[PDB]
Amino acid sequence: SINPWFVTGFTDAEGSFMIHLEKNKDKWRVRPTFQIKLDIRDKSLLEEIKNYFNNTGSINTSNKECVYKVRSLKDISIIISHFDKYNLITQKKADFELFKKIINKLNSQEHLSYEVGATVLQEIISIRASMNLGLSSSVKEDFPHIIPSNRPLIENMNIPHPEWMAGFVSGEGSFSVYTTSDDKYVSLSFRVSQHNKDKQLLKSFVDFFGCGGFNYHNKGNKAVIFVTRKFEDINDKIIPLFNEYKIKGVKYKDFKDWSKVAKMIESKSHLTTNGYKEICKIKENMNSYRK
DNA sequence: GGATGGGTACCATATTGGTACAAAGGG
DNA sequence: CCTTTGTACCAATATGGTACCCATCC
Ligand SMILES: [Ca+2]
Ligand SMILES: [Ca+2]
Repeated sequence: SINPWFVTGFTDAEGSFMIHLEKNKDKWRVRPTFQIKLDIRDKSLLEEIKNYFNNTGSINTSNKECVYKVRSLKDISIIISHFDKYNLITQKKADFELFKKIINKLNSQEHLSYEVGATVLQEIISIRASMNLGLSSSVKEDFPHIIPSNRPLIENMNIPHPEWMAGFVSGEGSFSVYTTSDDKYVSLSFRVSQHNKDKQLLKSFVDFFGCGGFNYHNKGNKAVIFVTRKFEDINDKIIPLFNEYKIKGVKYKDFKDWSKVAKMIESKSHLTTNGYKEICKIKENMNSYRK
């Protein structure tokens, strides 16, 4: 069964803690939701997660994407137990803390709809304001004088367990095989990207794997990547590491194919014509080219 | 009446992930 | 000379997010 730190690592990568407000004829409803949305080829892994959470919530599917949503207050309590015991470490931790606060207010009040004059409602709107994309312009018109709450700082966070990294990479990792345009040479890369708001966390990856380096992703500097390329490191640190703490979902297959190329390179087979042919074949069917 | 659940449409960008080469750097 | 590595480039979409509407429950 799926390890709990894997579930957390995967949520730091792809999950969401949201509170939304809707008007319902002179009353506002507070709608909490926890959400994971993936491309449809990973429905299977969503099923394993939903399962981990006592089959709370529901999956929905639309030809290209699939979505796990947990929206009822009963169901949400068990989600919150998990993340209290196995804490997030990305900036997503802060949206989770704010989320948790609102949930507690709703439980204290035993209900989800409020008349504009409610004090609890204003406290909630104040907190909602510092979450995710903040207030809508519609709500902003109806509550002009609300001061957003303090967004908690998330600093100096350590990777709590290797299984977190397996979850996280199952979410944001990428395994590549580079061929030269001249078609002579082959190399590998393992990359993880993130928004610049988590540059600190990503720089500590160099320490975790004990190799690789850290770059900006584009001229904007609004995103950064962790990268390993050096083949000694890939073959001695990165691959053994993930043979033990296994990645999951379709990305597992890309990791298997990547591993296969890596063995051919170990044995020098990448400098043979057939070896290069086999590697090109493997490459043409991995990642976004996968059947 | 009113409240909640849940399916599904819709929005925006942080990833998703492909390419490329010059400068190491070895024997 | 020859092959690996660090770094760069960047288009677009798989993600992270939000809204609306109604059937059914109290
Ligand atoms: Ca993410
Ligand atoms: Ca992903």
